[PDB]
Amino acid sequence: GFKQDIATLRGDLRTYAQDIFLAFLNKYPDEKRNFKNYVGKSDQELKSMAKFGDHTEKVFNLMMEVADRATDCVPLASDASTLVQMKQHSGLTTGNFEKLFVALVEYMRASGQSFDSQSWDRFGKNLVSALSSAGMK
Ligand code: FDE
Ligand SMILES: O=[N+]([O-])c1ccc(O)cc1
Repeated sequence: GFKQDIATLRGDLRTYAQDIFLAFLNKYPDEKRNFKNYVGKSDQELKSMAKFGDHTEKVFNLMMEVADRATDCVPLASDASTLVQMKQHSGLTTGNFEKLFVALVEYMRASGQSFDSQSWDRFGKNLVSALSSAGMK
């Protein structure tokens, strides 16, 4: 289930973080707008960019803690509050989270592994909704 999925992603987090984030950028190429230095690079080059590898693991480090503190795929309102505030997110929509979660779900569904894809769908939908209540456009 969802709890074992957090343990699975954490056991190889930098490769899952990178492969899921690349799935996202490849599904939603216009999403590179928010990351201008990622444009004009393949997946093998992005992996070679220090901040790509660092930022994508740190995103995933956070997402996995929020997942871990969730109950029944419902994040802590305190965790949506932290996210909306961030600093980087000054410019960021719930749309961009929904997109990342559509990418994450398809990646899970397409893998040979027993990921609880429906739970991740639920989680993203619920994180979006909590970000929308904590004051994200
Ligand atoms: C679209 C999108 C989505 C997202 C999501 C997310 C989640 C879930 C979580 C997160 C977190 C974060 N962010 Fe985040 N995000 C985004 C975006 C971004 C950007 C653009 C930035 C800046 C950096 C770079 O990469 O360049 C960030 C960013 C970020 C960070 C750090 C890095 C810096 O800036 O310094 C962190 C930790 N973000 N995030
Ligand atoms: O997954 N994410 O939201 C990310 C991943 C990498 C990055 O540089 C910024 C945001």
